[PDB]
Amino acid sequence: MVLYFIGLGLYDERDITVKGLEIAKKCDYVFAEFYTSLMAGTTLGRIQKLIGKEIRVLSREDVELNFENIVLPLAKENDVAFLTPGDPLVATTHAELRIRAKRAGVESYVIHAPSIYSAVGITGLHIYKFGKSATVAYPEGNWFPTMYYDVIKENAERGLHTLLFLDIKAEKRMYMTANEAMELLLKVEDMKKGGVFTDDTLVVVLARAGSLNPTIRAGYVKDLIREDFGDPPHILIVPGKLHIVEAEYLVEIAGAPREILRVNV
Amino acid sequence: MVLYFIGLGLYDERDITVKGLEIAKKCDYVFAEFYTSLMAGTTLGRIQKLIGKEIRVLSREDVELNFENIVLPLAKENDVAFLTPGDPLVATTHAELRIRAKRAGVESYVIHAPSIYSAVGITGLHIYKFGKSATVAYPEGNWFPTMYYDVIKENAERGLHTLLFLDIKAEKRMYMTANEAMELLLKVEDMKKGGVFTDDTLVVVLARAGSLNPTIRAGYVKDLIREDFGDPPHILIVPGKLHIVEAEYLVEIAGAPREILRVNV
Ligand SMILES: Nc1ncnc2c1ncn2[C@@H]1O[C@H](CSCC[C@H](N)C(=O)O)[C@@H](O)[C@H]1O
Ligand code: NA
Repeated sequence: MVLYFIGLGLYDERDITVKGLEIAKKCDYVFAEFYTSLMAGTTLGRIQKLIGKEIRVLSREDVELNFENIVLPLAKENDVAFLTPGDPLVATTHAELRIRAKRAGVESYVIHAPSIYSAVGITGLHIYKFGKSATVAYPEGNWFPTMYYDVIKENAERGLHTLLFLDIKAEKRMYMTANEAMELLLKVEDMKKGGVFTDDTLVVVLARAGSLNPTIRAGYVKDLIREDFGDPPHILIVPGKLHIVEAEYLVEIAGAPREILRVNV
Repeated sequence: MVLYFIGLGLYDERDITVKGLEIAKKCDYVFAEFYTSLMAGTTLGRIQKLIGKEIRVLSREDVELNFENIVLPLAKENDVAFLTPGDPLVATTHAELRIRAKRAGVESYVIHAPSIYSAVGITGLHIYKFGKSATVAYPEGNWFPTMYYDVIKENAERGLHTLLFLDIKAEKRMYMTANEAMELLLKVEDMKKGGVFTDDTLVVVLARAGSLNPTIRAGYVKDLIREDFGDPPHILIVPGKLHIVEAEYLVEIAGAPREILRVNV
C-alpha cells in the first residue's frame, strides 16, 4: 500500500515523534538502517520494544543497491516503514529512494524527527548564520580528502558559521571524534597554508545532541584538540564572526574563554 | 529545580517527540509561547489535551521582559516545561533564556523536535548546499527592507540554496504567502536590477511541512507566482545550481518542468 520514511531522532528511541510512533506501530513491515548516523542512547531492542515490531536492519548495500528489491515489493500490498537515525532526508541520499518508490508505483510519506542540522541551535549560534556545510572524511589509502577546508574558508570569509559533519564507518563501528577532525584540519592547514584552521581558531563541539546532558564546548583548537568530549557522535563547528549574544552564550553555557566577549567590530 | 525547553515540532500536536511529551506530562507547570511561530495543524486545546496539563501561554513581553519572574520562580522548586513550536533555540532570542536560568540557579535541558531547517530536506535539495538563511518582511510606509535579496544573491553566487522564511504576524495569525513573497522579490529585482530574482528564476515552495500531505512545488516564478499552494505556513526556497539528483527529485516529486534538467543543472 504505502511506504513511510520515519526519522528516529538524535539520541534514543524516544526522539521519534509521536506521529512517527503511532504510524510505525500500525505498519505491517518495518525496515531500518543505522549506518548514516549513530544513536548513542538506545539499542535495536529498545526501538523494537517501543514500536512493538521486529525491525529488519538493512546495510548500505541493501539500501543503495537493492531498496527496490527488498523494501518496495512489500510496500505494494502492505503498509511499510523505513526508519533512520535523525531526520531521514538530512545529510543522506535517502531522498532519491522516494523516486524509486514512485517508479515502483508506491506512494511514500515522510515523518520528520529531530536532526543534528537544527539541533546545533543548542550551541547558541544563530542558525540562520550557517553557510555551506561539509563532511570531514577519514583519509583512506593515498586518498586524503580536503575539500571541507575550502568550505570553511568561503564561509568564514562571509562571516558565516561552518557545520562539519564527522565521518562514520558503522560496520567497523568507527565514529570520528571532534579531536580527530581537528587533527586532520591542522594537517590540511599545513599543506594549504590558507590560515583557515590553526591552533588559535575558535571552534565549537557538540557531542551526543539529543541526550539530556550533551557536551557543548567552545574554545581555541590548541586547548580543545586533546580534550575529552565523551562518547560519539560528535560534530565540529567553526564559527564565523560572532554576534555578542552568541559569544555570551558560548561563554556562559559552553565554557568558552571570556575574552571572546570582546568582539572586534 | 529543573526547566525543560521542549520543541513542539512542525505542524500538529503529534509532532512533539515521545521524549518531549513524556517529560511535559511529569512537569508540575507547563508554559508555552506562540509569538515566534504558530502550530498551523492544531490548536492549544488539542495540545493541552494530549499533554493532559493546563498550559499557560506567554506573550513576547511575558518572556523577553519577565521570563525570570513568571517561569523561573516555579522552576526553583518544581519541574517546569516551556513549549515552543519547532526546535527550541532555533528562534534566535531563546538561547539567552538558558543564561537567565543559570543566573537564577535553575538547571535547564533541551528536548529537540523537528525544525523547518532540517524539514526542508523533503524538497530533495541537499542540506549541505544551503547557505545563509533569511526572512522576507512586508514593506511598511516609507520602509522597504530588501536585505533578503542580497542574501539570495550571495548564496546563488556561490552555488548555494537560500531558505527564505516568510513574514508572520503570530499574534494576528496572519501569514505571508509564497505568492506575496515572489511578488515582493520581483519588486526588489526591479529596484536593484541584480538579475537575482526574475520570471525565469527557479524556486521551490514547501507548504505545511510536518503534515502527512505537505505541498511541494518547484518551477519558474512566471508559472508559480499565482499558483495556489494551499493553507500556510509557506516556505520559499531559491535553489542554487542543482546537482542532477536534486533536479530529478524536483521533477519527479515536486512536479517541476523537465526543463530544469538542462537549464538549472
Ligand atoms: N546526536 C548527535 N550528536 C552529535 N553529532 C551528531 C548527532 N547525530 C548526528 N551527528 C553528526 O552527523 C553525522 C551523521 S550525518 C546523518 C544525519 C541525520 N540524518 C540527522 O538528521 O541528524 C554524524 O557522523 C555526526 O557527526
Ligand atoms: Na542553514
